[PDB]
Amino acid sequence: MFEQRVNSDVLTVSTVNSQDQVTQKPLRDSVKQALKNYFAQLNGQDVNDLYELVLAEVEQPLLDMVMQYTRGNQTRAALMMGINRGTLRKKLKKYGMN
Amino acid sequence: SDVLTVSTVNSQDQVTQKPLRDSVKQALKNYFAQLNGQDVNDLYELVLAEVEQPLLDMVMQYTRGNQTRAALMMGINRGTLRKKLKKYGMN
DNA sequence: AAATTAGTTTGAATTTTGAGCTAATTT
DNA sequence: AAATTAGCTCAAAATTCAAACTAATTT
Repeated sequence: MFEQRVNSDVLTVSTVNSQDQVTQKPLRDSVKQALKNYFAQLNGQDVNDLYELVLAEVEQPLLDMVMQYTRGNQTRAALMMGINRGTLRKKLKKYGMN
Repeated sequence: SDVLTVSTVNSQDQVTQKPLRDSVKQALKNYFAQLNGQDVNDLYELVLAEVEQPLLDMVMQYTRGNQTRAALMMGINRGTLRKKLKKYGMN
């Protein structure tokens, strides 16, 4: 009665395919393509912050959406994110969203 | 100005970059839409695993398996990296 | 009026980090 | 032959955490 939804089809993105059909692909792939383009535009320059970079690039929308969803309620936001409320307030401060 | 972008196409077959954060945001909007007031519990680990896996995979590819250089690139400790590789069973 | 939340501290648990070591591997 | 890396420990630095508690908000 219940079809398996793979972890990878939970957070998905609308894409256009070789037959100009709209399909949902994993967010993984967005991250992969972004990273491939980032790597492609390096030309052997040295990197030391890739994790923080991606992490910021991903934490910011997450907080944005979860704050919109809870209508500013940090406790609920923290509770649905699965993190301590203080950690959440910290992150919110980090991205100037309080 | 945006180092992490993905490629989009519009109805006029023009290709254009867009920040990865727009993708993440879309995916979340879709997530919140798909569930109807069902409770979310571990959204951070969800997304973080969802973002950490292809990152590790791509940096390990870029450094041809060299964990020390991968770790240096990412700006984390080699131990942390080994741990993360263990976590997603890629080692 | 109750309840819930924000804003803050405090100390414990967990995680990340660096550094040191030898074995194995790459150069 | 040398240099680098992996696999591994130790403990200490940093971060996350829960538990308070009152003021302030919301219900």
